[PDB]
Amino acid sequence: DVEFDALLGSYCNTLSLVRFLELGLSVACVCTKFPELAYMNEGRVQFEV
Amino acid sequence: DVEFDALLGSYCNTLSLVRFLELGLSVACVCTKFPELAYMNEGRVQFEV
Repeated sequence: DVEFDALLGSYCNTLSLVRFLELGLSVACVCTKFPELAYMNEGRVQFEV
Repeated sequence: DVEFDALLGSYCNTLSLVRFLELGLSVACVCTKFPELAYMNEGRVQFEV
């Protein structure tokens, strides 16, 4: 009498990653990198209306 | 006078035999053959997510 325990497979998933600009939400944001942002103190925007 | 009897027919039952690959059931399982499963003791599959 012979006996064996069989390991018959496994399946990983691809952890898919989205872009955030490959997405319809990103019309509402104007995302611009300001890479000195820590060194900023206070900023204003002008509006002549 | 003449007198007899007439066996006026006898008809058989045609048996249809299924094949199980020509079904919508086959989409649900993975038919794999493995001649040593009586020699198998336990079977394990581990998964990754």
